[PDB]
Amino acid sequence: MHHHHHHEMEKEFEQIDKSGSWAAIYQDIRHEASDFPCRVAKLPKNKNRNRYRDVSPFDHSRIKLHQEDNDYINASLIKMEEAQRSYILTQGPLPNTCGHFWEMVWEQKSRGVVMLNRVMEKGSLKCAQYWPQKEEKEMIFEDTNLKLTLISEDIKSYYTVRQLELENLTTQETREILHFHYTTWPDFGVPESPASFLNFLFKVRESGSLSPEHGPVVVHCSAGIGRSGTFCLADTCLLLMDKRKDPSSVDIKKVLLEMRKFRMGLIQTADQLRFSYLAVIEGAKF
Ligand SMILES: NC(=O)[C@H](Cc1ccc(C(F)(F)P(=O)(O)O)cc1)NC(=O)[C@H](Cc1ccccc1)NC(=O)Cc1ccc(C(F)(F)P(=O)(O)O)cc1
Ligand SMILES: CCCCCCCCO[C@@H]1O[C@H](CO)[C@@H](O)[C@H](O)[C@H]1O
Repeated sequence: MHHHHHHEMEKEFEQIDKSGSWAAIYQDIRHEASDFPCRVAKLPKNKNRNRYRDVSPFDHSRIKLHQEDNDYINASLIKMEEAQRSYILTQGPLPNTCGHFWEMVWEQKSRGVVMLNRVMEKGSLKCAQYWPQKEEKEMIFEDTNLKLTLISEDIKSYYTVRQLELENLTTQETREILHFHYTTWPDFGVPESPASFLNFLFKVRESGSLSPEHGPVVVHCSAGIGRSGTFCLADTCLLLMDKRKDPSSVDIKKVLLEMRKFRMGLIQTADQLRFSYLAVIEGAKF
């Protein structure tokens, strides 16, 4: 990546931005997004496992819990072949799906969990607090046989990082889970700034939670599509820029449409699409 690559990327962003063209681009993405069946998500027995009736994982890419009773969880596997990275996008856990959430984390061998929403948004519970606090550092999950302990918690201006210890009560095997909570990303909004977003992303990256040596990172917001989608699109585009011989050949719309083959509605506003682009060209500098 030489200076001309940067120049063209920054110029392109500037042309789109000054002409206010993000709305048209975002509309084409929404209009062209693929649709697949979500039959399992729609079964009556799974009604209490979905936070929103309009947000469901497609059957072909949903994550299946390894349990036999009911393997359904509103979570999707996003597999980006070229970028060589897999992400699990899921909704903010409901009070009755916190066990399933950690069951999934355990089964997929994830090392990190990325949270981009807040527990209460617009006055209601958008995500159950599925992790422990200082007063009660240990949680035991109902019918999933897992125990979770808060090892450390570092609260910063725009995000918080926690080291958690996840144990399978049956086997006594324990694993370290790193929790990355971006705490200032409003629903249907954008991060505090490209810089704080990038510092966050790089912290996740530096931890090793996104490496193929570990299972897919679990990413979630409230519905698991707008913010989670923006987060993943930026990471994937930067990966493609670092891999391709010509980093300026990355087609943001095509990449997002590809990601949308795995989960509906990734990136919920034209401003989030704009932010992803901005995050990518600013991050390309590093
Ligand atoms: N669209 C939205 O904003 C969110 C999803 C979302 C929330 C947050 C985000 C996000 F971008 F912020 P994130 O970054 O967290 O992905 C994306 C999507 N969806 C909703 O608000 C919808 C009603 C609705 C349906 C269609 C259109 C508008 C409203 N509400 C529900 O689905 C909740 C809901 C209400 C009622 C019922 C029911 F009548 F069937 P029941 O008989 O079981 O009482 C089931 C589910
Ligand atoms: C998500 C990151 C996407 C980066 C896309 C970079 C696309 C660069 O594309 C180039 O931009 C130049 C400046 O306008 C144009 O003059 C060139 O014709 C165009 O090919």
